Amino acid sequence: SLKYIIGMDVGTTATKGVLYDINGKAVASVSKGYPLIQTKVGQAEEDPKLIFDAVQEIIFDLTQKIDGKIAAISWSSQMHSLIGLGSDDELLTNSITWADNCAKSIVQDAKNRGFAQQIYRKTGMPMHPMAPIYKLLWLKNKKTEVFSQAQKWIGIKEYIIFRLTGKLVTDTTMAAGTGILNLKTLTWDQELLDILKIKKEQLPKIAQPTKVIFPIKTEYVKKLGIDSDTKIILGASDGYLSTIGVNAIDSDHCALNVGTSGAIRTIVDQPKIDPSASYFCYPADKTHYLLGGPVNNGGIVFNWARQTLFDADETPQDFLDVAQTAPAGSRNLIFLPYLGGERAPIWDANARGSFVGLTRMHQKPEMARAVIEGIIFNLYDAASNLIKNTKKPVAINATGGFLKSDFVRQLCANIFNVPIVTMKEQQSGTLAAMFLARQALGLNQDLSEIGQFAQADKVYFPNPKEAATYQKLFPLYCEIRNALAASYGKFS
Amino acid sequence: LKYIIGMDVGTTATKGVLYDINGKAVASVSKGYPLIQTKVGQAEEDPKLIFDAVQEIIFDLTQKIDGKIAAISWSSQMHSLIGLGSDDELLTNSITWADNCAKSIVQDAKNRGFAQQIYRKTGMPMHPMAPIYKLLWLKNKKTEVFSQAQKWIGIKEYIIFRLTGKLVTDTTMAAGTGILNLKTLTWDQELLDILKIKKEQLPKIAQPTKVIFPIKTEYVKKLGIDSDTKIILGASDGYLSTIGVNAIDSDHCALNVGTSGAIRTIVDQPKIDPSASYFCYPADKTHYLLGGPVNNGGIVFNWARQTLFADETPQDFLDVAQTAPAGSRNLIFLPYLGGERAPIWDANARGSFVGLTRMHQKPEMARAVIEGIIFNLYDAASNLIKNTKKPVAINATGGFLKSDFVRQLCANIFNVPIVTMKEQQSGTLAAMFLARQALGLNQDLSEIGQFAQADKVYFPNPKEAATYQKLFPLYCEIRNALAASYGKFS
Ligand SMILES: Nc1ncnc2c1ncn2[C@@H]1O[C@H](COP(=O)(O)OP(=O)(O)OP(=O)(O)O)[C@@H](O)[C@H]1O
Ligand SMILES: Nc1ncnc2c1ncn2[C@@H]1O[C@H](COP(=O)(O)OP(=O)(O)O)[C@@H](O)[C@H]1O
Ligand SMILES: CC(=O)[C@@H](O)[C@H](O)COP(=O)(O)O
Ligand SMILES: CC(=O)[C@@H](O)[C@H](O)COP(=O)(O)O
Ligand SMILES: O=C(CO)[C@@H](O)[C@H](O)CO
Repeated sequence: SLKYIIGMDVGTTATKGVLYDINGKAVASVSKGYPLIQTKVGQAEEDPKLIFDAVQEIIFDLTQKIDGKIAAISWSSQMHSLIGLGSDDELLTNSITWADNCAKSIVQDAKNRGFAQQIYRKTGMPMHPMAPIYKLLWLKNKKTEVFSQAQKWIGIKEYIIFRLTGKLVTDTTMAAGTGILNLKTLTWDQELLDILKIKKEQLPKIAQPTKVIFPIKTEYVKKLGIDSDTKIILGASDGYLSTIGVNAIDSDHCALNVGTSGAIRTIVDQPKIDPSASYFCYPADKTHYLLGGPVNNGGIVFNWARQTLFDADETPQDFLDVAQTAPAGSRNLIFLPYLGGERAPIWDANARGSFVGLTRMHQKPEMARAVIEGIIFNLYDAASNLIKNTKKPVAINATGGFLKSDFVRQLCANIFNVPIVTMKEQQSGTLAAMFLARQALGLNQDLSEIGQFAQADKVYFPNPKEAATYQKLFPLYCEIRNALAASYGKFS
Repeated sequence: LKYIIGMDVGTTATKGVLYDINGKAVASVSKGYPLIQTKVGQAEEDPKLIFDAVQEIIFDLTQKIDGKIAAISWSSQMHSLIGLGSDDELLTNSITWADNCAKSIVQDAKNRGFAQQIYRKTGMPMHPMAPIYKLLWLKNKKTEVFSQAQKWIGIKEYIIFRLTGKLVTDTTMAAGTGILNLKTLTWDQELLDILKIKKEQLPKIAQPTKVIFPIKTEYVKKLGIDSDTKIILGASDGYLSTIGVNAIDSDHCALNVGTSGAIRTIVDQPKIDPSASYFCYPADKTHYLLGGPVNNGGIVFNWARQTLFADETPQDFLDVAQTAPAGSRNLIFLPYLGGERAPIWDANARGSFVGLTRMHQKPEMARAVIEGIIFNLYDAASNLIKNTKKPVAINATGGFLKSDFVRQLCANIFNVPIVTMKEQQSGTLAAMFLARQALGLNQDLSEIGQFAQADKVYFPNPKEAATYQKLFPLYCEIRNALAASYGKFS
């Protein structure tokens, strides 16, 4: 008779579930991982059966923790995944994740003929192999057999929900990650379907994130430890949910998350695409569009620098301590952070990192700090593509392990020159999934109400003096990036 | 029993070496003197201080033996500039090659096409180290002292003048003023007129082997020598370091890398570079020193040793770098930390690591520094020898070249044998040799080989040489990409 909501987050490498009480308070969480399938270089698949097994296990463990009813289970999910089902609804492929680069040549050719540009103009999908549309084109050319027998092309969230309810439905924000969803109609682009040789019937139907998918099959009602009145809430993408999950529900705010990798995002009231296709535009509904830049080179690069500049015994705190002994701007040392190639803002998979501007004045602290500043400059570079000459947002709602320290929080404030707002809850995705459930159940109505759950913790205002230093130094960062932009192909 | 003293009048210190009659060094002594840096770019020294050190050293060396000093010969720093007044007293300190006062004057001359003209005429690269540019600067902003200067000379000239009363320079030293005409081997009249300087205000020019006599009696006593002790005019450190490693003709190259570095070769006629990337300094009618002075040698190694790593010894650094593959997984290090002269001639240059990946760990970065220092020297050497036959070997010296590792690396990158020398002190050795020529004890320059012996030889490993041959174009691509970006870091 006490009611609860479970929010699920179906990520690459692991799913996390959070159990929330009817006041929105998290009362427990459980997560379980699965291996990535990387036989060959560029390969990045996972077994949908394993993921679904983790899902049942997580939900069961959560329900074991309480004596009450699960009113709803809502979903946040990785984007861009692709799975083929045959006519018997059986798996024809693994889940081909966003990180699989099998379509990389397909994209390059599309880019040369002006096709990738057209897909971007139609769907808001950047010219990158992560998209289902490019993977489908690759499959159709190089794996004719499976392409022939595929009757459904879906993502992992659709797969999971299908196993639970026998229904095949995707939400708008997830269709937004296929590269097939038309920005203006918010249904599949007919021209692109024709080129794909895919029929609308071979794709899930599109509904709103709050749609209740009912009923769950009795089998799984038992296995999951739930009621026959437990609802499935369709849910949404991790990108969208992570954004509203930090209360960045409109264009006055941006969401900056930086963990191993990073992302800058904002929600606008109409489709808006970039002439240089430097950021994605993923619809959420007719009056909300998610703009953003996924950025590879976040804390993963901080980690590389920590181990390389020092040694594998240097703590993150030790590194930060040393970096802080250099002046703001690192005496003009520039670090381009593109260690793993880069998506936003430069969209060059061959890019590599650089230190430029060294002199005998640059000692360890200058190099350490340049790394941190470069990481943030890169993010500000991506953010600046979004904003352009529009209203600067009045705050950046910030999360992620790279932004743990006050030093980095303040540095972001100083470089972005807007206040940085940290959040009480880092698990923004399950939180916002939980919120969609509350909407479906009639417990909340307007989106803005998520603010009561997604609460702000600390605010960091730009220090005017340092902000000026960084404002003068950013153009030099861009000069060095520009100078080297055409030089990366050489390294390989 | 007769001995010869070879003197090396360097920046910050002078070193004397006493050689016996068979060219064997039997003792040495050195004395330092402060650099005068009141402001940025300034690099002066007090010539009286230097001359004091010279006397002490010579006296100290004489106190080490029972015999005669047959001769005292000179190897000297280049590009120094001292002005004397009508009373012959110092109007200025020795303004060394490192002094930057004339940097603006050079930039302007370079824009007007005059700096190019100076290079065409004299073989002097477009750089403020040159007396000619320092004179132009003085003429326009130190007009007082410019007005009263009756003699413009260098430190070697000052010393010999104090000892002897005679103002004499040798060809190799004249070659470093930026006023000596390549074709005539005398002061360039057109340049003299622009400077508004009369041939009389400059030392006479003589052969490096010319005996200057007599020595003033006051110094014969002070120095501990004889009335027949000969002063040999001597020559520049650059020229003497080259013949002092037995690199006497175009079939050889001299590579020295200590704190800084230099690549040099001697050819039989004037040769200048369309891009002016190397100097051409006459020694005589049929011998011209081509070279690149390279700032970023062991000084950059030392920076990396401390910055990348603690208190790593040089050997630890070497050990770590050797755990990286040849080519450092294609990581490029442009080593221009202190700006650069040869080969890029950009005082605003800075260093870079370009091509970083998570594959690049401490070993790759350490190794890329060493490869980059060497690539930079190979870049400068390549300017020298283009459109010519490669030298048959590189004659190598310097603390940076101490380890077999770096020696072998030089072989692999240059793709020519590296011959290391028994004698690192090439300058005073060649200075001593000059004295032997003047004393009649040697005739042909080629006989310097009897004294400057090879110690070891390193032959290119064809496998690694191939690797580096493929990597050098990438090093140049990155250098080229960034060449125009340095002015922005001010
Ligand atoms: N004190 C610190 N300052 C800056 N960065 C740090 C610090 N400590 C750890 N990191 C970085 O934080 C990163 C991980 O961030 P995070 O904790 O948000 O995990 P994630 O894997 O990116 O996302 P999630 O665990 O929610 O799935 C690493 O890449 C690491 O180098
Ligand atoms: N084992 C080594 N390997 C490479 N470089 C070294 C090594 N040891 C010292 N160095 C470098 O040697 C240089 C000095 O060269 P050296 O010829 O001995 O002195 P100098 O140029 O002042 O006459 C320094 O700049 C230092 O970093
Ligand atoms: C080829 C390789 O190095 C990969 O790690 C790849 O480049 C991924 O980079 P992007 O996600 O930016 O295209
Ligand atoms: C020392 C510093 O100020 C640098 O600018 C350096 O002096 C460059 O001089 P070079 O012209 O010899 O490269
Ligand atoms: O484009 C995106 C979302 O911003 C991808 O990088 C994410 O990894 C999806 O899970």
